[PDB]
Amino acid sequence: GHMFPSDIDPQVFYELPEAVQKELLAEWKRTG
Repeated sequence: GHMFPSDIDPQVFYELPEAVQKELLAEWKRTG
């Protein structure tokens, strides 16, 4: 992983559905 947690590499995060990406932005914004 890079520019993202530790596992998720940028490409793998963007291979997630756009609505999952959004929810993870809210998860990160509700944990930091």
